[PDB]
Amino acid sequence: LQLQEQLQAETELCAEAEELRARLTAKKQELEEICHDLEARVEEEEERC
Amino acid sequence: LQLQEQLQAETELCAEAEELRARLTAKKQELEEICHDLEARVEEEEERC
Repeated sequence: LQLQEQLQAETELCAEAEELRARLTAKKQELEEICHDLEARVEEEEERC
Repeated sequence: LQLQEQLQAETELCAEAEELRARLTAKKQELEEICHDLEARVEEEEERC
């Protein structure tokens, strides 16, 4: 019962970490999309310049 | 005994997820630093305009 109770809290960490890790991928991709989108602005700004 | 081996695996499995999730912050920071640094480049480019 103690191992099951501790495993429940530990299992929730994996489910939470996995669900949170996937969320960080979107956040990283969102920030990565900003630099990628900003890269076009530099080229667009340089092209406009 | 199976729970002990499984509990240790969960702590190690969740550790990789937590480490991988925490590693995303460093990886996201790398891309986040690009967009942040690109802001100065986009701003310096717009400033040149």
